[PDB]
Amino acid sequence: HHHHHHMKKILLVGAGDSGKSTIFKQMRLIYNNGFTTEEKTKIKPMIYENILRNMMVLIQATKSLNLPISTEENRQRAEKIEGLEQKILLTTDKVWDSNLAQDIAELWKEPAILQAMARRNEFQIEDSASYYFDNLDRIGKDDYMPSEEDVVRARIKTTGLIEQPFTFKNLPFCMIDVGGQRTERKKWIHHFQGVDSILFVCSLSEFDQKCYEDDSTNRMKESLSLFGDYINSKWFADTLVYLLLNKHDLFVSKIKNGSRLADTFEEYKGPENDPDAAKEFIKDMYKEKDTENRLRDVFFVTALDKANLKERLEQITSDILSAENDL
Ligand code: NA
Ligand code: NA
Repeated sequence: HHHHHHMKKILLVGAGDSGKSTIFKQMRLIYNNGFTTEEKTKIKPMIYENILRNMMVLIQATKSLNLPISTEENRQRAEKIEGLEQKILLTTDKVWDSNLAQDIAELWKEPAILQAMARRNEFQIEDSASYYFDNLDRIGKDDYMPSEEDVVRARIKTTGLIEQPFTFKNLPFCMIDVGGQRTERKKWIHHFQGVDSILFVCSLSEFDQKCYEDDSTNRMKESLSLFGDYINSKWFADTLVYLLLNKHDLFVSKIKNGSRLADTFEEYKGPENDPDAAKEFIKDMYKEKDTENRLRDVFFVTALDKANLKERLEQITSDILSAENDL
């Protein structure tokens, strides 16, 4: 008769800018489940709105920093972009055209904008902002269709259930990213919602960022607090929990470029411009929150590096399998 064989489901858990959605999208690519023409068509205006919002944030940042724009032409261009961004949630019109793409590319050369961008950790700017700005020659074309990498880098909030099944060492698995309202059980693979493992994803690179524009709370301090609450309160039943410290390579660049961990965490006494000492301190802070040692393991990862993510996920799935027969 109709029947199933147990699939080991791995649930992605994390904040909205943890990069957990990057992990899921990379898994889609690893398992030949890439983005269709319809998907790319639908995501295209969202990429436009991402780019417009990032430039708006930079314009506002020059005002906060008291940095005058170099020319009246770029000042009027900035005012135009401000007006269009402020209209985005209040219209159904297509705001993006070739004129706007050219205006944003010109503003990306403005010294006041670039000074704000050098201080981007202080502002609410997407990680992918410079990527999109630097590729505006391609993205601003009338014939533009988002690339694979464009989609991976676009932070789109999950509002339903998505699953990526796969086979590893001849056994079935799937990775889950789920949000929004309750998704009916019939939509799940095997119409089954049980979770064998949790990947708790935290950003390593957020140590020098604020939670919101109008709040002083540090993102990493908040994530440590939330992780502490989660790992000590959940009944995990039979579920294995892994901590993934993501955006590792971005963290490394921040440390190498002079953003000091000690400016956020005064207890960090390690060397300056030393990413390995700094990331070990962060890993230790997370493990300290895990009072009863409920974590199975802790991994550093850069989800945007598909080869690195593959390697770390293979380590995780191998370890899940090794624990299956634990007595
Ligand atoms: Na069977
Ligand atoms: Na069934």
